[PDB]
Amino acid sequence: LPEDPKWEFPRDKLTLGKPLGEGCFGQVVMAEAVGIDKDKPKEAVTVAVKMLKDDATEKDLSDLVSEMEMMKMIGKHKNIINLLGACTQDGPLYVIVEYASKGNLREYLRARRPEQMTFKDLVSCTYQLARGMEYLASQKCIHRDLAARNVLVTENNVMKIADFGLARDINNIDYYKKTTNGRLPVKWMAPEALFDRVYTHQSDVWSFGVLMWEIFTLGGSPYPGIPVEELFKLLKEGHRMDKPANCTNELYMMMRDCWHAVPSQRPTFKQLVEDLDRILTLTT
Ligand SMILES: C=CC(=O)Nc1ccc(-c2c(-c3ccc(OC)cc3)c3c(N)ncnc3n2C)cc1
Ligand SMILES: N[C@@H](CCC(=O)N[C@@H](CS)C(=O)NCC(=O)O)C(=O)O
Repeated sequence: LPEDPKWEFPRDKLTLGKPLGEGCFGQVVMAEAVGIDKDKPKEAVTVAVKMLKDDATEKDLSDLVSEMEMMKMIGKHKNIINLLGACTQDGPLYVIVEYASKGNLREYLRARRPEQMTFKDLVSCTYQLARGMEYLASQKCIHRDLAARNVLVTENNVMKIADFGLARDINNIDYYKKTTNGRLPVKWMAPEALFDRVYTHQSDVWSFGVLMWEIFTLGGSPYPGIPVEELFKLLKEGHRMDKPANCTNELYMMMRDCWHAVPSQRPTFKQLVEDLDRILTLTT
């Protein structure tokens, strides 16, 4: 692993704590980092640390390195989980990231189902994530794994995109290759990502529409009752999810535009941000 002093953090100033989540690419633990904020070199900050599991594979390590590099290239934004540092030399690979105390968005929403959530809160949540994707797209980055489970909520109820393990630069896609997009969850995936084996920002817009549906169902599971094996046939025939109850007609029409069959006819993240900003302002 090449040295990157800009992002390197000393191992002796990092103390691992309770585990936060345990998936399949790795594990995440809460930790205390002393001096991670360079202006406060003696203060210990609570952070999250992603590392490999004991049964990790070679691909797991390459995915973790790719995720680290992508978060280095992306840059800083209010609605993106902030990379804080990395332990990469002489020991296990640790990726140190900002700690979001309220967990992922799906559980956050499902827990606040009848501090209950209002319509304004859901619109504000959607606007924040639209902004986050607009910034990502401006950096020529495609997320490819947009979903409520991959959004984190901070103590101040700020929404952060996270889990960049599948994210790629817009030009770093093997177009029309049979293996391309094979590790994307099918119920959040744009049809062309599987029918044509391409991925653009308009594919992310589709996923964002699915994310919107998750948000206004307060954490519902997309395409309820429809197994993955039958979904894509129905999508080819024009099936789309019905309007959630807590949604306005205008927001559902926005979801359906995100789900246009023709990618170029879907809205861009900039248009989504403008429309959501108008809607959120009117709600005041
Ligand atoms: C199965 C695939 C998979 O990775 N799942 C998964 C997704 C998220 C989390 C996760 C994080 C988190 C997210 C991205 C990171 O990037 C290096 C680091 C930590 C986090 C956090 N920073 N603060 C509070 N809670 C958090 N959680 C729960 C754990 C497992
Ligand atoms: N691409 C090389 C290096 C990437 C890497 O870090 N691989 C891990 C597998 S867990 C390793 O220990 N490789 C042995 C080495 O560093 O030469 C490889 O996979 O062998």
